Amino acid sequence: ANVPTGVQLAEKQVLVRNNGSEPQSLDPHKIEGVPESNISRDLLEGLVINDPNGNIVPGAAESWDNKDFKVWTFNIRKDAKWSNGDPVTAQDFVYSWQRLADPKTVSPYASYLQYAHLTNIDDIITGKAAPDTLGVKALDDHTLEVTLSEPVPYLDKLLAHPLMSPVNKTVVEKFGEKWTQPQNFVGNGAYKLKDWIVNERIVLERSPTYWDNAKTVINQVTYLPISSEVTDVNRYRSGEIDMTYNNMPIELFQKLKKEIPDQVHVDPYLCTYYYEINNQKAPFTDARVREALKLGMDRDIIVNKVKNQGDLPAYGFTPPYTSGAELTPPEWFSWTQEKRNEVAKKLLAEAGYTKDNPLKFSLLYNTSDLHKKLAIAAASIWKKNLGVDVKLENQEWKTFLDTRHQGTYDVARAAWCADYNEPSSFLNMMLSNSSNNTTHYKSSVFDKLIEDTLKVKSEKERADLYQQAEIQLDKDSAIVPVFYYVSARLVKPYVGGYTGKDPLDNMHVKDLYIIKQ
Repeated sequence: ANVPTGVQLAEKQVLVRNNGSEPQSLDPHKIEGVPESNISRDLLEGLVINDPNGNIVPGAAESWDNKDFKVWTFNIRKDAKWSNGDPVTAQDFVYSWQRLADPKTVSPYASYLQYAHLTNIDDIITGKAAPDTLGVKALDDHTLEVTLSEPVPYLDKLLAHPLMSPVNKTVVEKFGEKWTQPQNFVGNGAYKLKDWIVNERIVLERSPTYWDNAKTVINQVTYLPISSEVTDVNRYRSGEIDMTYNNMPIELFQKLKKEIPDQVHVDPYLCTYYYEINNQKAPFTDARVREALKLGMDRDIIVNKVKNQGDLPAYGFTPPYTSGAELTPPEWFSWTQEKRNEVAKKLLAEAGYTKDNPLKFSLLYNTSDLHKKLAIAAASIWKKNLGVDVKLENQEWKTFLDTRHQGTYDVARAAWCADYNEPSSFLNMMLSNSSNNTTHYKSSVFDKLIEDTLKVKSEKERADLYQQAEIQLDKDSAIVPVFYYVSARLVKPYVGGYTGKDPLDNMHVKDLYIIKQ
Protein backbone atom coordinates (compact mmCIF):
# COMPACT_ATOMS: atom_id res chain seq x y z
CA ALA A 1 0.00 0.00 0.00
CA ASN A 2 0.95 3.75 -0.54
CA VAL A 3 -0.20 5.87 2.21
CA PRO A 4 -0.14 9.47 0.95
CA THR A 5 2.20 11.45 3.20
CA GLY A 6 0.17 13.49 5.65
CA VAL A 7 -2.77 11.19 6.32
CA GLN A 8 -2.67 9.46 9.71
CA LEU A 9 -3.41 5.73 9.95
CA ALA A 10 -5.88 4.27 12.43
CA GLU A 11 -4.53 2.11 15.24
CA LYS A 12 -6.72 -0.85 14.28
CA GLN A 13 -6.24 -1.93 10.66
CA VAL A 14 -9.24 -4.19 10.14
CA LEU A 15 -11.62 -4.34 7.20
CA VAL A 16 -15.03 -5.88 6.57
CA ARG A 17 -16.11 -6.21 2.92
CA ASN A 18 -19.32 -7.75 1.62
CA ASN A 19 -18.65 -10.12 -1.25
CA GLY A 20 -22.03 -10.80 -2.86
CA SER A 21 -22.10 -14.45 -1.90
CA GLU A 22 -20.68 -17.72 -0.67
CA PRO A 23 -17.85 -18.48 -3.24
CA GLN A 24 -17.73 -21.66 -5.23
CA SER A 25 -14.24 -22.37 -3.83
CA LEU A 26 -10.83 -20.92 -2.84
CA ASP A 27 -8.96 -23.17 -5.25
CA PRO A 28 -7.98 -20.92 -8.25
CA HIS A 29 -8.91 -23.77 -10.67
CA LYS A 30 -12.34 -24.28 -9.49
CA ILE A 31 -13.49 -20.71 -9.76
CA GLU A 32 -15.09 -18.45 -12.24
CA GLY A 33 -16.90 -15.56 -10.48
CA VAL A 34 -16.07 -12.11 -9.18
CA PRO A 35 -16.84 -13.10 -5.56
CA GLU A 36 -14.29 -15.87 -6.03
CA SER A 37 -11.71 -13.68 -7.77
CA ASN A 38 -11.99 -11.05 -4.97
CA ILE A 39 -10.76 -13.46 -2.33
CA SER A 40 -8.40 -15.25 -4.71
CA ARG A 41 -6.40 -12.06 -5.31
CA ASP A 42 -5.48 -11.53 -1.65
CA LEU A 43 -4.52 -15.18 -1.08
CA LEU A 44 -2.64 -15.93 -4.26
CA GLU A 45 -0.43 -13.97 -6.58
CA GLY A 46 0.37 -14.74 -10.23
CA LEU A 47 3.34 -13.73 -12.40
CA VAL A 48 1.97 -10.17 -12.62
CA ILE A 49 -0.86 -8.19 -10.93
CA ASN A 50 -3.07 -5.07 -11.49
CA ASP A 51 -2.32 -1.94 -9.39
CA PRO A 52 -5.02 0.40 -7.94
CA ASN A 53 -5.51 1.95 -11.37
CA GLY A 54 -5.44 -1.20 -13.48
CA ASN A 55 -1.85 -0.98 -14.70
CA ILE A 56 0.00 -4.29 -14.95
CA VAL A 57 2.88 -4.48 -12.49
CA PRO A 58 5.28 -7.13 -11.09
CA GLY A 59 3.76 -9.98 -9.11
CA ALA A 60 5.54 -13.28 -8.50
CA ALA A 61 7.78 -12.33 -11.44
CA GLU A 62 10.06 -9.32 -11.00
CA SER A 63 10.63 -8.85 -14.73
CA TRP A 64 9.82 -10.44 -18.07
CA ASP A 65 10.40 -10.11 -21.80
CA ASN A 66 9.06 -11.56 -25.04
CA LYS A 67 10.29 -12.48 -28.47
CA ASP A 68 7.73 -11.58 -31.14
CA PHE A 69 5.04 -11.94 -28.46
CA LYS A 70 5.26 -15.68 -29.10
CA VAL A 71 7.86 -16.70 -26.53
CA TRP A 72 7.65 -15.11 -23.09
CA THR A 73 10.27 -15.38 -20.37
CA PHE A 74 9.53 -14.42 -16.76
CA ASN A 75 12.18 -13.96 -14.07
CA ILE A 76 10.63 -15.22 -10.86
CA ARG A 77 11.20 -13.00 -7.82
CA LYS A 78 14.00 -14.45 -5.69
CA ASP A 79 12.14 -13.64 -2.48
CA ALA A 80 8.67 -14.81 -3.53
CA LYS A 81 7.55 -17.27 -0.84
CA TRP A 82 4.55 -19.40 0.09
CA SER A 83 2.85 -18.76 3.42
CA ASN A 84 4.70 -21.79 4.81
CA GLY A 85 8.10 -20.48 3.90
CA ASP A 86 8.67 -22.51 0.67
CA PRO A 87 9.95 -20.94 -2.27
CA VAL A 88 7.73 -19.91 -5.17
CA THR A 89 9.41 -21.39 -8.24
CA ALA A 90 9.06 -21.58 -11.99
CA GLN A 91 8.02 -25.21 -11.51
CA ASP A 92 5.17 -24.06 -9.26
CA PHE A 93 3.74 -22.27 -12.29
CA VAL A 94 4.49 -25.16 -14.66
CA TYR A 95 2.63 -27.42 -12.25
CA SER A 96 -0.29 -25.02 -11.82
CA TRP A 97 -0.95 -24.28 -15.49
CA GLN A 98 -0.75 -28.00 -16.30
CA ARG A 99 -3.36 -28.63 -13.60
CA LEU A 100 -5.59 -25.87 -14.96
CA ALA A 101 -5.46 -27.43 -18.44
CA ASP A 102 -5.94 -31.01 -17.25
CA PRO A 103 -9.55 -32.12 -17.97
CA LYS A 104 -9.30 -34.09 -14.72
CA THR A 105 -9.38 -30.78 -12.87
CA VAL A 106 -12.61 -29.77 -14.66
CA SER A 107 -11.75 -26.10 -14.32
CA PRO A 108 -14.33 -23.60 -15.51
CA TYR A 109 -11.29 -21.64 -16.70
CA ALA A 110 -9.37 -24.36 -18.55
CA SER A 111 -9.91 -22.41 -21.79
CA TYR A 112 -8.07 -19.41 -20.41
CA LEU A 113 -4.94 -21.21 -21.60
CA GLN A 114 -6.60 -21.43 -25.01
CA TYR A 115 -7.15 -17.65 -24.92
CA ALA A 116 -3.47 -17.30 -24.06
CA HIS A 117 -2.70 -19.73 -26.88
CA LEU A 118 -0.14 -21.89 -25.08
CA THR A 119 1.11 -24.65 -27.38
CA ASN A 120 -0.77 -28.06 -27.29
CA ILE A 121 -3.53 -26.72 -25.06
CA ASP A 122 -6.25 -27.87 -27.47
CA ASP A 123 -5.17 -31.52 -27.41
CA ILE A 124 -4.75 -31.42 -23.63
CA ILE A 125 -8.25 -30.07 -22.96
CA THR A 126 -9.82 -32.71 -25.20
CA GLY A 127 -7.72 -35.36 -23.46
CA LYS A 128 -5.69 -36.38 -26.51
CA ALA A 129 -2.38 -35.24 -25.02
CA ALA A 130 -0.88 -35.24 -21.53
CA PRO A 131 -0.79 -31.92 -19.59
CA ASP A 132 3.01 -32.08 -19.50
CA THR A 133 3.04 -31.25 -23.22
CA LEU A 134 1.75 -27.75 -22.41
CA GLY A 135 3.97 -24.98 -23.75
CA VAL A 136 5.29 -23.91 -20.35
CA LYS A 137 8.54 -24.94 -18.70
CA ALA A 138 11.06 -23.95 -16.07
CA LEU A 139 14.41 -23.18 -17.69
CA ASP A 140 15.67 -23.13 -14.09
CA ASP A 141 13.83 -22.79 -10.77
CA HIS A 142 13.48 -19.01 -11.31
CA THR A 143 13.05 -18.69 -15.06
CA LEU A 144 9.72 -19.44 -16.67
CA GLU A 145 9.39 -19.66 -20.40
CA VAL A 146 5.97 -19.60 -22.01
CA THR A 147 5.64 -20.65 -25.65
CA LEU A 148 2.56 -19.61 -27.61
CA SER A 149 1.16 -20.98 -30.86
CA GLU A 150 0.88 -17.39 -32.10
CA PRO A 151 1.80 -13.84 -31.04
CA VAL A 152 -0.32 -12.51 -28.17
CA PRO A 153 0.64 -8.85 -27.43
CA TYR A 154 -1.71 -8.68 -24.46
CA LEU A 155 -0.41 -11.78 -22.66
CA ASP A 156 0.86 -9.63 -19.79
CA LYS A 157 -2.62 -8.26 -19.07
CA LEU A 158 -4.13 -11.75 -19.37
CA LEU A 159 -1.79 -13.32 -16.78
CA ALA A 160 -3.15 -11.17 -13.93
CA HIS A 161 -6.21 -13.44 -13.74
CA PRO A 162 -6.70 -15.46 -10.49
CA LEU A 163 -7.09 -18.53 -12.45
CA MET A 164 -3.31 -18.18 -13.55
CA SER A 165 -2.10 -17.99 -9.96
CA PRO A 166 0.01 -20.86 -8.62
CA VAL A 167 -0.99 -23.51 -6.10
CA ASN A 168 1.41 -25.49 -3.93
CA LYS A 169 1.79 -28.99 -5.40
CA THR A 170 2.87 -30.51 -2.11
CA VAL A 171 -0.18 -29.16 -0.25
CA VAL A 172 -2.68 -29.93 -3.03
CA GLU A 173 -1.66 -33.55 -3.54
CA LYS A 174 -1.38 -33.99 0.23
CA PHE A 175 -4.91 -32.96 1.35
CA GLY A 176 -6.62 -33.04 -2.00
CA GLU A 177 -10.06 -31.42 -1.76
CA LYS A 178 -9.29 -30.38 1.72
CA TRP A 179 -6.28 -28.25 0.82
CA THR A 180 -8.25 -24.85 0.86
CA GLN A 181 -9.39 -25.50 4.45
CA PRO A 182 -8.14 -22.91 7.02
CA GLN A 183 -5.67 -25.35 8.58
CA ASN A 184 -4.26 -26.53 5.24
CA PHE A 185 -4.34 -23.48 2.96
CA VAL A 186 -0.97 -22.31 1.64
CA GLY A 187 -0.69 -19.30 -0.65
CA ASN A 188 1.77 -16.66 -1.81
CA GLY A 189 -0.42 -13.56 -1.71
CA ALA A 190 -0.45 -10.69 0.79
CA TYR A 191 -2.97 -12.47 3.05
CA LYS A 192 -3.54 -16.00 4.29
CA LEU A 193 -6.69 -17.86 5.29
CA LYS A 194 -7.43 -17.49 9.00
CA ASP A 195 -11.01 -18.72 9.09
CA TRP A 196 -13.91 -19.91 6.90
CA ILE A 197 -17.51 -20.46 8.04
CA VAL A 198 -19.84 -21.44 5.16
CA ASN A 199 -22.66 -18.69 4.71
CA GLU A 200 -21.32 -16.58 7.41
CA ARG A 201 -17.80 -15.42 6.74
CA ILE A 202 -14.25 -15.82 5.53
CA VAL A 203 -11.42 -14.19 7.46
CA LEU A 204 -8.01 -13.38 5.99
CA GLU A 205 -4.97 -12.17 7.99
CA ARG A 206 -1.71 -10.45 6.92
CA SER A 207 0.86 -12.91 5.46
CA PRO A 208 4.37 -12.13 6.84
CA THR A 209 6.01 -14.16 4.07
CA TYR A 210 4.59 -11.98 1.31
CA TRP A 211 7.45 -10.41 -0.48
CA ASP A 212 5.84 -6.89 -0.38
CA ASN A 213 4.56 -7.22 3.19
CA ALA A 214 6.37 -4.05 4.25
CA LYS A 215 3.80 -2.04 2.28
CA THR A 216 0.75 -4.01 3.42
CA VAL A 217 -1.33 -2.03 5.91
CA ILE A 218 -4.57 -3.89 6.63
CA ASN A 219 -3.83 -6.71 9.09
CA GLN A 220 -7.17 -8.48 8.76
CA VAL A 221 -9.99 -8.48 6.26
CA THR A 222 -13.34 -10.20 6.46
CA TYR A 223 -15.35 -11.21 3.41
CA LEU A 224 -19.09 -11.63 3.94
CA PRO A 225 -21.44 -13.67 1.69
CA ILE A 226 -24.48 -11.36 1.80
CA SER A 227 -26.51 -11.68 -1.42
CA SER A 228 -29.20 -9.23 -0.33
CA GLU A 229 -27.91 -5.85 -1.48
CA VAL A 230 -30.53 -4.29 0.87
CA THR A 231 -29.19 -6.17 3.94
CA ASP A 232 -25.79 -5.37 2.68
CA VAL A 233 -26.46 -1.60 2.56
CA ASN A 234 -28.39 -1.52 5.81
CA ARG A 235 -25.37 -3.57 6.95
CA TYR A 236 -23.05 -0.89 6.01
CA ARG A 237 -25.16 1.86 7.47
CA SER A 238 -25.32 0.27 10.95
CA GLY A 239 -21.51 0.23 10.88
CA GLU A 240 -20.88 -3.51 10.62
CA ILE A 241 -19.56 -3.26 7.03
CA ASP A 242 -16.76 -1.03 5.58
CA MET A 243 -17.21 -1.70 1.90
CA THR A 244 -20.34 -3.05 0.32
CA TYR A 245 -20.25 -5.41 -2.63
CA ASN A 246 -20.51 -3.49 -5.91
CA ASN A 247 -24.22 -4.17 -6.46
CA MET A 248 -26.56 -1.44 -5.22
CA PRO A 249 -30.24 -2.13 -4.46
CA ILE A 250 -32.72 -0.08 -6.46
CA GLU A 251 -34.82 0.42 -3.32
CA LEU A 252 -32.08 2.43 -1.59
CA PHE A 253 -29.84 3.95 -4.29
CA GLN A 254 -31.38 7.44 -4.42
CA LYS A 255 -31.73 7.60 -0.65
CA LEU A 256 -28.04 6.78 -0.29
CA LYS A 257 -27.04 9.49 -2.78
CA LYS A 258 -29.00 12.00 -0.72
CA GLU A 259 -27.79 10.97 2.74
CA ILE A 260 -24.14 9.96 2.16
CA PRO A 261 -23.13 11.45 -1.26
CA ASP A 262 -19.35 11.17 -0.78
CA GLN A 263 -19.55 7.48 0.21
CA VAL A 264 -21.40 6.44 -2.94
CA HIS A 265 -18.88 5.52 -5.62
CA VAL A 266 -20.00 4.97 -9.20
CA ASP A 267 -17.26 4.36 -11.76
CA PRO A 268 -16.84 2.88 -15.26
CA TYR A 269 -16.75 -0.90 -15.00
CA LEU A 270 -15.91 -3.25 -17.87
CA CYS A 271 -18.76 -5.69 -17.52
CA THR A 272 -21.96 -6.33 -19.46
CA TYR A 273 -25.34 -7.31 -18.04
CA TYR A 274 -27.28 -9.48 -20.49
CA TYR A 275 -29.99 -12.07 -20.62
CA GLU A 276 -28.38 -15.33 -21.59
CA ILE A 277 -30.39 -17.46 -24.00
CA ASN A 278 -29.71 -21.19 -23.97
CA ASN A 279 -28.78 -21.59 -27.66
CA GLN A 280 -29.05 -25.41 -27.65
CA LYS A 281 -32.38 -25.69 -25.89
CA ALA A 282 -35.59 -25.92 -27.81
CA PRO A 283 -37.41 -22.97 -29.08
CA PHE A 284 -34.30 -20.92 -28.40
CA THR A 285 -32.41 -22.85 -31.06
CA ASP A 286 -34.58 -20.78 -33.42
CA ALA A 287 -32.79 -17.52 -34.24
CA ARG A 288 -36.14 -15.80 -34.76
CA VAL A 289 -37.27 -16.49 -31.20
CA ARG A 290 -33.93 -15.30 -29.86
CA GLU A 291 -33.95 -12.17 -32.05
CA ALA A 292 -37.49 -11.33 -30.93
CA LEU A 293 -36.46 -11.32 -27.26
CA LYS A 294 -33.41 -9.30 -28.16
CA LEU A 295 -35.44 -6.65 -29.96
CA GLY A 296 -38.41 -6.82 -27.58
CA MET A 297 -36.44 -5.81 -24.48
CA ASP A 298 -36.68 -2.08 -23.75
CA ARG A 299 -33.23 -0.97 -22.60
CA ASP A 300 -34.32 2.63 -22.06
CA ILE A 301 -36.95 1.51 -19.55
CA ILE A 302 -35.05 -1.14 -17.63
CA VAL A 303 -31.75 0.77 -17.66
CA ASN A 304 -32.62 4.46 -17.31
CA LYS A 305 -36.00 4.12 -15.59
CA VAL A 306 -35.93 0.97 -13.46
CA LYS A 307 -32.26 0.79 -12.42
CA ASN A 308 -31.10 4.35 -13.21
CA GLN A 309 -27.68 4.04 -11.56
CA GLY A 310 -25.47 5.31 -14.37
CA ASP A 311 -25.29 2.24 -16.61
CA LEU A 312 -25.29 2.48 -20.41
CA PRO A 313 -27.87 0.64 -22.56
CA ALA A 314 -26.02 -2.14 -24.39
CA TYR A 315 -26.21 -3.00 -28.09
CA GLY A 316 -23.57 -5.71 -28.06
CA PHE A 317 -21.43 -7.90 -25.80
CA THR A 318 -18.06 -6.13 -25.64
CA PRO A 319 -18.23 -2.77 -23.86
CA PRO A 320 -17.34 -0.07 -26.42
CA TYR A 321 -15.06 1.62 -23.87
CA THR A 322 -12.85 -1.47 -23.65
CA SER A 323 -9.28 -0.63 -24.69
CA GLY A 324 -8.90 -1.48 -28.35
CA ALA A 325 -12.60 -1.78 -29.09
CA GLU A 326 -13.93 0.26 -31.99
CA LEU A 327 -17.61 -0.56 -32.15
CA THR A 328 -20.78 1.15 -33.34
CA PRO A 329 -24.34 -0.01 -32.51
CA PRO A 330 -26.28 -2.17 -35.03
CA GLU A 331 -29.06 -0.79 -37.25
CA TRP A 332 -31.91 -1.91 -34.98
CA PHE A 333 -30.44 0.00 -32.06
CA SER A 334 -31.41 3.21 -33.89
CA TRP A 335 -35.12 2.39 -34.41
CA THR A 336 -37.89 3.23 -31.95
CA GLN A 337 -38.92 0.57 -29.43
CA GLU A 338 -42.31 0.54 -31.13
CA LYS A 339 -40.63 -0.38 -34.41
CA ARG A 340 -38.49 -3.05 -32.73
CA ASN A 341 -41.59 -4.50 -31.06
CA GLU A 342 -43.20 -4.61 -34.47
CA VAL A 343 -40.38 -6.69 -35.92
CA ALA A 344 -40.12 -8.93 -32.85
CA LYS A 345 -43.79 -9.96 -32.90
CA LYS A 346 -43.62 -10.62 -36.64
CA LEU A 347 -40.65 -12.94 -36.02
CA LEU A 348 -42.48 -14.73 -33.20
CA ALA A 349 -45.43 -15.12 -35.52
CA GLU A 350 -43.69 -16.54 -38.49
CA ALA A 351 -42.07 -18.76 -35.93
CA GLY A 352 -45.44 -20.27 -35.09
CA TYR A 353 -46.33 -18.23 -32.00
CA THR A 354 -49.70 -16.50 -31.45
CA LYS A 355 -52.19 -15.07 -28.94
CA ASP A 356 -53.58 -18.58 -28.68
CA ASN A 357 -50.16 -20.16 -28.38
CA PRO A 358 -47.71 -17.68 -26.89
CA LEU A 359 -44.05 -18.16 -26.12
CA LYS A 360 -43.74 -19.25 -22.49
CA PHE A 361 -40.45 -19.79 -20.68
CA SER A 362 -38.49 -19.43 -17.47
CA LEU A 363 -36.14 -16.65 -16.46
CA LEU A 364 -33.47 -17.79 -14.00
CA TYR A 365 -31.47 -15.47 -11.76
CA ASN A 366 -29.18 -15.76 -8.75
CA THR A 367 -30.81 -14.83 -5.44
CA SER A 368 -30.60 -11.07 -5.01
CA ASP A 369 -32.73 -8.00 -4.41
CA LEU A 370 -31.28 -6.31 -7.52
CA HIS A 371 -31.51 -9.10 -10.03
CA LYS A 372 -34.98 -9.95 -8.72
CA LYS A 373 -36.33 -6.46 -9.42
CA LEU A 374 -34.60 -6.42 -12.81
CA ALA A 375 -36.04 -9.85 -13.66
CA ILE A 376 -39.56 -8.73 -12.75
CA ALA A 377 -39.06 -5.66 -14.91
CA ALA A 378 -37.79 -7.84 -17.77
CA ALA A 379 -40.60 -10.35 -17.51
CA SER A 380 -42.99 -7.37 -17.55
CA ILE A 381 -41.47 -5.68 -20.50
CA TRP A 382 -41.46 -8.82 -22.66
CA LYS A 383 -45.07 -9.62 -21.82
CA LYS A 384 -46.38 -6.17 -22.73
CA ASN A 385 -44.17 -5.87 -25.82
CA LEU A 386 -44.26 -9.46 -27.10
CA GLY A 387 -47.09 -11.15 -25.28
CA VAL A 388 -44.80 -13.87 -24.06
CA ASP A 389 -45.13 -15.42 -20.62
CA VAL A 390 -42.12 -15.65 -18.34
CA LYS A 391 -41.89 -17.54 -15.08
CA LEU A 392 -39.23 -16.25 -12.69
CA GLU A 393 -36.92 -18.63 -10.81
CA ASN A 394 -34.01 -18.01 -8.46
CA GLN A 395 -31.08 -20.10 -7.25
CA GLU A 396 -28.09 -19.52 -4.99
CA TRP A 397 -24.92 -18.31 -6.76
CA LYS A 398 -23.07 -21.66 -6.82
CA THR A 399 -26.10 -23.61 -8.08
CA PHE A 400 -26.97 -20.79 -10.48
CA LEU A 401 -23.61 -21.15 -12.23
CA ASP A 402 -23.77 -24.95 -12.30
CA THR A 403 -27.26 -24.81 -13.82
CA ARG A 404 -26.01 -22.53 -16.59
CA HIS A 405 -23.06 -24.76 -17.48
CA GLN A 406 -25.36 -27.80 -17.49
CA GLY A 407 -27.73 -25.97 -19.82
CA THR A 408 -30.74 -26.72 -17.62
CA TYR A 409 -32.44 -23.34 -18.14
CA ASP A 410 -34.26 -21.33 -20.84
CA VAL A 411 -33.25 -17.74 -20.20
CA ALA A 412 -30.92 -16.59 -17.46
CA ARG A 413 -29.83 -13.20 -16.20
CA ALA A 414 -26.07 -12.96 -16.60
CA ALA A 415 -23.06 -10.69 -16.50
CA TRP A 416 -19.55 -11.16 -17.82
CA CYS A 417 -16.71 -9.07 -16.55
CA ALA A 418 -13.37 -8.58 -18.32
CA ASP A 419 -10.43 -10.63 -17.10
CA TYR A 420 -8.12 -8.25 -18.96
CA ASN A 421 -8.67 -4.93 -20.73
CA GLU A 422 -8.82 -6.13 -24.35
CA PRO A 423 -11.88 -7.13 -26.47
CA SER A 424 -10.98 -10.81 -26.75
CA SER A 425 -11.46 -11.11 -22.98
CA PHE A 426 -15.15 -10.81 -23.85
CA LEU A 427 -15.41 -12.41 -27.28
CA ASN A 428 -13.35 -15.48 -26.29
CA MET A 429 -16.12 -16.44 -23.85
CA MET A 430 -18.37 -16.92 -26.88
CA LEU A 431 -15.98 -19.33 -28.63
CA SER A 432 -17.71 -22.67 -29.28
CA ASN A 433 -15.40 -24.76 -27.08
CA SER A 434 -14.76 -22.25 -24.29
CA SER A 435 -15.14 -23.64 -20.79
CA ASN A 436 -16.69 -20.23 -19.96
CA ASN A 437 -19.44 -20.38 -22.60
CA THR A 438 -22.69 -20.70 -20.64
CA THR A 439 -24.81 -19.49 -23.55
CA HIS A 440 -23.97 -22.70 -25.48
CA TYR A 441 -23.69 -20.67 -28.59
CA LYS A 442 -21.63 -22.63 -31.10
CA SER A 443 -20.59 -20.90 -34.32
CA SER A 444 -17.61 -21.85 -36.47
CA VAL A 445 -18.10 -18.54 -38.28
CA PHE A 446 -17.64 -16.54 -34.96
CA ASP A 447 -14.68 -18.89 -34.02
CA LYS A 448 -12.86 -18.17 -37.29
CA LEU A 449 -13.10 -14.40 -36.88
CA ILE A 450 -11.60 -14.52 -33.39
CA GLU A 451 -8.93 -16.99 -34.46
CA ASP A 452 -7.98 -14.59 -37.27
CA THR A 453 -7.49 -11.76 -34.77
CA LEU A 454 -4.10 -13.26 -33.98
CA LYS A 455 -3.10 -13.76 -37.62
CA VAL A 456 -3.44 -10.00 -38.21
CA LYS A 457 -0.41 -7.81 -38.87
CA SER A 458 -2.00 -4.61 -37.54
CA GLU A 459 -4.03 -3.58 -34.48
CA LYS A 460 -6.44 -1.85 -36.81
CA GLU A 461 -7.14 -5.14 -38.57
CA ARG A 462 -7.61 -6.64 -35.10
CA ALA A 463 -10.12 -3.99 -34.03
CA ASP A 464 -11.91 -4.54 -37.33
CA LEU A 465 -12.13 -8.29 -36.73
CA TYR A 466 -13.62 -7.77 -33.26
CA GLN A 467 -16.31 -5.57 -34.83
CA GLN A 468 -17.04 -8.31 -37.37
CA ALA A 469 -17.19 -10.72 -34.43
CA GLU A 470 -19.75 -8.53 -32.66
CA ILE A 471 -21.72 -8.30 -35.92
CA GLN A 472 -21.79 -12.09 -36.13
CA LEU A 473 -23.05 -12.36 -32.54
CA ASP A 474 -25.81 -9.85 -33.25
CA LYS A 475 -26.62 -11.57 -36.55
CA ASP A 476 -27.35 -14.78 -34.63
CA SER A 477 -28.75 -12.93 -31.61
CA ALA A 478 -26.80 -15.26 -29.32
CA ILE A 479 -27.64 -13.06 -26.31
CA VAL A 480 -29.85 -10.16 -25.22
CA PRO A 481 -27.54 -7.24 -24.32
CA VAL A 482 -29.04 -5.06 -21.59
CA PHE A 483 -26.43 -2.66 -20.23
CA TYR A 484 -22.75 -1.90 -19.78
CA TYR A 485 -21.99 -1.66 -16.06
CA VAL A 486 -20.90 1.06 -13.75
CA SER A 487 -19.42 -0.20 -10.49
CA ALA A 488 -21.59 1.20 -7.73
CA ARG A 489 -20.56 0.64 -4.13
CA LEU A 490 -20.43 2.26 -0.71
CA VAL A 491 -17.01 2.94 0.82
CA LYS A 492 -16.59 4.29 4.35
CA PRO A 493 -14.76 7.66 4.54
CA TYR A 494 -12.02 6.09 6.67
CA VAL A 495 -11.15 3.49 4.02
CA GLY A 496 -8.35 4.69 1.75
CA GLY A 497 -6.62 3.26 -1.29
CA TYR A 498 -9.69 2.72 -3.46
CA THR A 499 -9.34 4.83 -6.60
CA GLY A 500 -12.26 3.66 -8.72
CA LYS A 501 -10.00 4.10 -11.75
CA ASP A 502 -9.42 0.40 -12.43
CA PRO A 503 -11.90 -0.48 -15.25
CA LEU A 504 -11.77 -4.10 -14.08
CA ASP A 505 -12.20 -3.27 -10.40
CA ASN A 506 -9.52 -5.82 -9.45
CA MET A 507 -8.90 -4.45 -5.97
CA HIS A 508 -6.20 -5.84 -3.66
CA VAL A 509 -6.72 -5.42 0.08
CA LYS A 510 -2.94 -4.95 0.35
CA ASP A 511 -3.38 -1.53 -1.25
CA LEU A 512 -5.99 -0.32 1.23
CA TYR A 513 -5.62 1.34 4.63
CA ILE A 514 -7.76 2.73 7.47
CA ILE A 515 -7.59 6.52 7.99
CA LYS A 516 -7.52 7.79 11.72
CA GLN A 517 -10.99 9.31 12.68
